[PDB]
Amino acid sequence: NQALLRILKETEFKKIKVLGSGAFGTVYKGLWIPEGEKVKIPVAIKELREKANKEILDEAYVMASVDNPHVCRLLGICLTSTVQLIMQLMPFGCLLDYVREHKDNIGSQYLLNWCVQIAKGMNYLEDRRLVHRDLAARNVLVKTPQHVKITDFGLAKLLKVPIKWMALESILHRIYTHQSDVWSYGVTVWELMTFGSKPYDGIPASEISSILEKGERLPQPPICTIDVYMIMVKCWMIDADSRPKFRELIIEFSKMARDPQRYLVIQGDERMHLPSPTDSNFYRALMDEEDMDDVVDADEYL
Ligand SMILES: */C=C\C(=O)N1CCC[C@@H](n2nc(-c3ccc(Oc4ccccc4)cc3)c3c(N)ncnc32)C1
Repeated sequence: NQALLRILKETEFKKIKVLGSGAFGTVYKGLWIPEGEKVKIPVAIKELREKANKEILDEAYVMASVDNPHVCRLLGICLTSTVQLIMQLMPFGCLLDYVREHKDNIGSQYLLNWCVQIAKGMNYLEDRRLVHRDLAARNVLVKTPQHVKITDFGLAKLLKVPIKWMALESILHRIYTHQSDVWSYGVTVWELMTFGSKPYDGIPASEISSILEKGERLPQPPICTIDVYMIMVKCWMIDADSRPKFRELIIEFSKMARDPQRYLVIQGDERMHLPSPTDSNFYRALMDEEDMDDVVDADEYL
C-alpha cells in the first residue's frame, strides 16, 4: 500500500529544534505546513546519519504499513541524499526518559500495563511475520502515560550495535527472529522495573557473550516478585524456542495487572493510581483519539 506513505518535499516542512541525537540519527521537532494552507502542524523528524532510494522506499512502505495501537507507523519520508522520516510528535517522549523522571512516583499498575502494551505491539509484528531487531525502552514512546507505542520498527534492517539488548544467537551470528525480539523484550522489562537502569553497565560489550554463556543474567529488581523476575529469566534462555511467546506474555502480564500488589512491591503504591475514567476520557479526546484496548485495572479497585 503505497498510499500509506507520504512523500514529502523539503519545502513543505521545517526542522525547528533538536530533540535528541543518536547513532541511528538526529531527531527534530518540526512543522509541517501543508501546501496552500496557513497552518503549522507539529511533527517529529528523524534524519538518518548515513542503498538506493528504491531500496529505501521499499523498506519504507513496510514501515508505513504497521497499523496497531501499540506500534508507531512511519508517516512520511523525504529523500534528498539524506533520509528524513516523519511521524507524530509525542510530547511525553521515550519511555526510558519517562521512567527515570518518574522513578520515585510510578505505580505498579502503570508498569504492568506498559508490559502488556509492549507485548501487544510485538505480537502484532510477529503475527505480521516482521521482526523489530531493536526493542528497548529508548525505543518505546509515550503517547500518554496510560498509552505507549513501540517505535523505530524496521530501522535496524534499513541501516553502536545494542549488544546488551541482543539475544546470544543475535550477538554470535546476527540471527534475528521473533524469539530474539522476545529476549530484547525481557531486557526492556528489566529497564522499566529498575526505573531506567542501564543493563550490564560497566561490563564491556566484548565480554557480554561470555557472561551469557556462563549463565550470568541481569539481577532481580527489588520491586519485582520472583514471578516477574522469572518471566525475564525465561526471555533470556539460550534455547530460543524455549523462550515465552509474546501472546503468552500478554496474558501473563494482564493477569498480574489484575492484582498488581501481588507481583510488584512498591512503597506508597496504594497512593498511586491509574487515572479515573474522567481523566482518561479527557486525555484521549485531547491527544489520543485512536482506538485502543482499555488498560487493565486492579480487580480490587475495579
Ligand atoms: C529515549 C529515546 C530518546 O532519547 N530520544 C531522543 C529524543 C527524541 C525521541 N524521539 N524520537 C522520536 C522518533 C522516533 C522515530 C521516528 O521515526 C521513525 C518512526 C517509525 C519507524 C522508524 C523511524 C521519529 C521520531 C520521537 C518522536 N516521534 N516524538 C518525540 N520524541 C521522539 C527519542
